[PDB]
Order: sequence, then structure tokens, then C-alpha cells
Amino acid sequence: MQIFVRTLTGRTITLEVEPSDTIENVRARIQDREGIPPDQQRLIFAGRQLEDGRTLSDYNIQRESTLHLVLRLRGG
Repeated sequence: MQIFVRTLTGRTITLEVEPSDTIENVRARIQDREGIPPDQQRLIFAGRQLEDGRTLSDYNIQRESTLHLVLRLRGG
């Protein structure tokens, strides 16, 4: 299952994940690409905050789903 992540800067990346994978894992996969610490990531899907401890399936996130990433940095 491939998903999309859009950074605060409007940069879209593609991650290979599974429904049973945690959002924590997704955050790590994002950091692997952008270099953004998971702790500085705010992930939102359908207006809902994506808790790292919960899974993609928990939020009904499927293939070709767009997760929105906001920076927790000052001014982000």
C-alpha cells in the first residue's frame, strides 16, 4: 500500500506502507526522506491528528491517501 505525504512546504513524497503499520513507523519513513524529526512532525488526515501509537488502518488510511504534514517548529 503506497501513501502520499505532503510537507508544510508543499513537497509530496511517496511511502510504501501497510494498513497494520503504525503512524510512528510512517513518521520515521518521512524522516528518512525529508530529514524531519518525528517529534517535530504534526500529521493530519481528514482533519484528524494521527497519533503515532495508532495504525494507518485505525484512521482508515488507504492506498493513494494524502497525509498532511505540518512543522511543529516556530512559525510552522
